[PDB]
Amino acid sequence: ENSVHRYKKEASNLIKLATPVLIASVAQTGMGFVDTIMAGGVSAIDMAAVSIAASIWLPSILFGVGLLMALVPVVAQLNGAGRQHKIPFEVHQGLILALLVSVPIIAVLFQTQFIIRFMDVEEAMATKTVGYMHAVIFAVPAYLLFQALRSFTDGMSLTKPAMVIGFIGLLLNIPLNWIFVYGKFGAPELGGVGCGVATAIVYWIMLLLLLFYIVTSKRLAHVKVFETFHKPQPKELIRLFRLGFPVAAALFFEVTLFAVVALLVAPLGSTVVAAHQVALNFSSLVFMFPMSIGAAVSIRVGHKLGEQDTKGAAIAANVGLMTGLATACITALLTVLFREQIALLYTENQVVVALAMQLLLFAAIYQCMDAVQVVAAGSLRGYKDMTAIFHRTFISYWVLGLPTGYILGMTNWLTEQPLGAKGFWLGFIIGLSAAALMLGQRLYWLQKQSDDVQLHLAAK
Repeated sequence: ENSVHRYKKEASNLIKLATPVLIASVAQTGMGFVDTIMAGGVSAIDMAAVSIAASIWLPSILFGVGLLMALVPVVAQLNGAGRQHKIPFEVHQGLILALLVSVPIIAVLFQTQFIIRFMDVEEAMATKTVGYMHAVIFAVPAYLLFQALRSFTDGMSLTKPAMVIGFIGLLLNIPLNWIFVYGKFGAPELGGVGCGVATAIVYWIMLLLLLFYIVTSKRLAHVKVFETFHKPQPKELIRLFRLGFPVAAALFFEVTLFAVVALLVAPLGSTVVAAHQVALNFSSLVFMFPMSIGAAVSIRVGHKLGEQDTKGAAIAANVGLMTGLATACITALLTVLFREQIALLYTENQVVVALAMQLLLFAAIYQCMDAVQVVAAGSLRGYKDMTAIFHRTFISYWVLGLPTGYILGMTNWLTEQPLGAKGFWLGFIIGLSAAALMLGQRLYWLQKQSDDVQLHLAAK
């Protein structure tokens, strides 16, 4: 029984969802930069790439309130072999909320696009291009919900829909991007105009894999048909909301606070690209890894809490912890070596490269640290209202860290640093550090008793 059934199930359930996600994510980010920067980027005399870039900084704040949704349908708990039914209706509500969110974000979108921050050349271009092509990017969230119930949740948890709309995703982007971003043959449109349509069509498929792999269930069913409005259950959408708040806010509000410190301390030189290229680009992908484990557990631990009301805590949690480590430990190590060329991330000169290389290292440490903080936090706790209180613990990791790790690279700006830039980068590590440990202190909390239903009497 000790671990025999853990490493066993852990093994399965873990990598199970993992591979689908880890790969799937590769799609999102993948198809993302690929058809986007490459095409409408290294095509429109570079004034195309970064264009859509900052542009996307925005479709970033969005994905924010996007996990709002996400956690909502990690509620694939109302399937711990339990109330297998009613879940169809829960969703319908989550999705309705999907719209209720997209629009509040149409706001953000349409208006900032219609005003931007400054003015150079991207403006009209990547701006409204994405403007409406991103009214389209509101149709995604909707999908994102599908994803939530199926892809992500998947009845109980069958995330094949990863590689589905995934491989297909990036794939159909390109041909559809060729033509629209360029390829006339129908209507040739500026580069960033095709990234825009890159996604418009992205949801063509998105909607497809959605309706199809879901209402179709080439395996399960016990699906949807005839849905309705709601205010009370939407007060449960206010449970979805009083969850999506602690998720959307949390992780992505932090996205801003990430850009904050970052930029706040971007006034150091070319060391921008140093730390920027370094940390961001790479570690953004490295994190993609622990993120993958995160949800894997989060749902393995939600379905496991929902069925036998067993110690998924044991399984899902501590495996996640165990493994996430293993990998962020694997990639932390796999990074010390592969720094250099990796460093040669952006195809440029030395530039940081060496110092980039210095940063690369700070990263490994972030990799691993981040990992625990990730799986641990967002998942295990991601399985219920702890999303709320753990968020607290989350933003606590931010103030302590950044304001201090920042003031720690800034301790160079005080005590000292054999490079303060890289330095406070590490200061950030003191962030992920406190966080990871902060959530480890939100450990089961008393472990779990009939208090789990306290999470099902607060989640219903």
